[PDB]
Amino acid sequence: AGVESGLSSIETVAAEGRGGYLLREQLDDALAHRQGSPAAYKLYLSVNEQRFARGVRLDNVANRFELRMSVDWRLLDAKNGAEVHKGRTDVSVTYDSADQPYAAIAAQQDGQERAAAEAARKIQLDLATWLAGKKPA
Ligand SMILES: [Cl-]
Repeated sequence: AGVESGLSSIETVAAEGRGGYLLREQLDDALAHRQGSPAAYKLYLSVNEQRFARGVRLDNVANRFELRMSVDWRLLDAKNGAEVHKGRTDVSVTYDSADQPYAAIAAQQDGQERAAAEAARKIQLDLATWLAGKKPA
């Protein structure tokens, strides 16, 4: 209850990029932070955007790609900018592309969404564990 109230007090900040945009969108959903709401924490996301835009072709299977989302992140106190928690999250997904360009792009974008969703889930669990420490006994 207070942990869920604490999670939605976290405002996710990302610099220009598809990865940070997708991860921020996923975290705003997972954290339940409503835009315009008061923020107790600022979560800064540093996605390796070049690595995230690159789907790497795999051997053995035709049009199979591996996509990697690497994120360094800092949790700050929204009032004084002190770093109160940090982390590193590395997520990998595969997508099975197609000879057709529309389908090939759809597969890649779905892979990117799935990477961002799993990265969001890993960070949300890490932050919920941190905010759970905050709950009295
Ligand atoms: Cl993590």
